Amino acid sequence: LYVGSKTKEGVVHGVETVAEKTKEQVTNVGGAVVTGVTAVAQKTVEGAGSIAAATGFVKKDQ
Amino acid sequence: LYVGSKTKEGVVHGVETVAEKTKEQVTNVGGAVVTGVTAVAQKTVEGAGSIAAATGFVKKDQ
Amino acid sequence: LYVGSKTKEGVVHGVETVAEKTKEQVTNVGGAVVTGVTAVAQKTVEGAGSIAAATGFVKKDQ
Repeated sequence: LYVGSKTKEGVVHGVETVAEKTKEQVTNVGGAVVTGVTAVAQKTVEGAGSIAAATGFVKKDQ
Repeated sequence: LYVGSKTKEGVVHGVETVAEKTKEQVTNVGGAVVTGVTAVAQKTVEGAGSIAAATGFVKKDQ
Repeated sequence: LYVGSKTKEGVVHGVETVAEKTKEQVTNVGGAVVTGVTAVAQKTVEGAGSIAAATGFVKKDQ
């Protein structure tokens, strides 16, 4: 990187949400339920077998 | 990278959502349910067998 | 990269959503259900067997 300016490296911007989600009922046993706004702003992830920004994520392997 | 400016490297911008999702009922046992806004802003991911930005993700291998 | 400016490297922009999805009922056991807005902004992914931006993703191999 050098004199170059206005670097807009990963940005989550201008997220607006309006929700009238009335009368909800979430039920499970061993599962994953994700609701609502979610944002990540990673820039560099390294490593073999590395998991980044996992939502609604399930692992049951050996 | 050099003098070149206005670099717009990965950006999630202008996400607007309006939801009137009334009378919901989510049910499971070992599954994954994802609802709502989700955004990621990764730039560099390295590594063999690396998982990035996984939603509604299921693994049951050996 | 050099003096060249206004680099618009991967951007998710201007995402608008209006939803009146009333009277919903999601049910499963080991499956994946994804609902709602989802956006990713990766730029570089490297690695053999690497999974990027997986939604509604299922793995049951050996």
